[PDB]
Amino acid sequence: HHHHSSGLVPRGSSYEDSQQEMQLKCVSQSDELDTMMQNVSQSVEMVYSIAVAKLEHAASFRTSKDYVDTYTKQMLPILMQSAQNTKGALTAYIRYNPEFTEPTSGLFLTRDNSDSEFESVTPTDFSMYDPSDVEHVGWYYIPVQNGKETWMEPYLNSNIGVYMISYVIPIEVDGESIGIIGMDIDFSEFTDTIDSLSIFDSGYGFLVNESGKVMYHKDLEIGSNLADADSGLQSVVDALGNEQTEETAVSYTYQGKDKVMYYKTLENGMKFVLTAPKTELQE
Ligand SMILES: O=c1cc[nH]c(=O)[nH]1
Repeated sequence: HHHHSSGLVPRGSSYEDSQQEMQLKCVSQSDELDTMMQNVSQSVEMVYSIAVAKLEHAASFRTSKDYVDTYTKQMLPILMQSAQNTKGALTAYIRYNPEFTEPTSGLFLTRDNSDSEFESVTPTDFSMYDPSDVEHVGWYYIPVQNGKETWMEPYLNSNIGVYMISYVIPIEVDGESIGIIGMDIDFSEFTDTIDSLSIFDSGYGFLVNESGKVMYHKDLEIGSNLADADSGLQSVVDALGNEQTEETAVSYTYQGKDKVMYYKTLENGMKFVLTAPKTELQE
């Protein structure tokens, strides 16, 4: 009774038992994908709590460069320590509203990989880019326009050259926007995990938002909608928008095969979908 986990699966390895195995695999793979998302969200929340406790007189951000600069210098070791110990964080930042602060004020910490150290670098200059330019300044305008904590769907950050997701909390005082605090994750951390997943003979996973927009799929273009690949995928999109169908078997037809999927909502609001041909569940 010394059980060992499964190793390399030989090629060719009841229907109810297969449904149960697929349900558990959906849940465990979602737990794995959630790992770095939870690491980052917990760290951002912790620094946010310190940041707002220290921001004792927000009115001075509009009229005192000394206040902004002193506050920033106090926050630097806190943000740096947190980022350095956040597995999967690629950047960390505290930036301020460009209407009343200097456009490179605040903090921008970067590193290449989890084995390297974070460095404090000049923050991206708000005065150089249009507010609609997601690839340069989206990590400010999208969360602030949302008015709450925001997981950003994947985008190319052109300041660092990486396709990433981000968790950003706007810093507001009495309803007024003061700044943001956030960290980023290289999206390939998640797509690599997707690529390594299988079930049965040819089952695979993919990532989609609640409206059916593709975040990552080995065959479908990023940013396309599932319903535009095959009219049979409207049944999948319907399930994604109905919370009561989470973690239940959903049947559909795609590219000439009956398929079964299970989905689970991830920490960032994406849906992880695990799918297989119906014949692979059959006995
Ligand atoms: O200054 C910053 C902050 C977040 N993200 C960036 O690319 N730059």
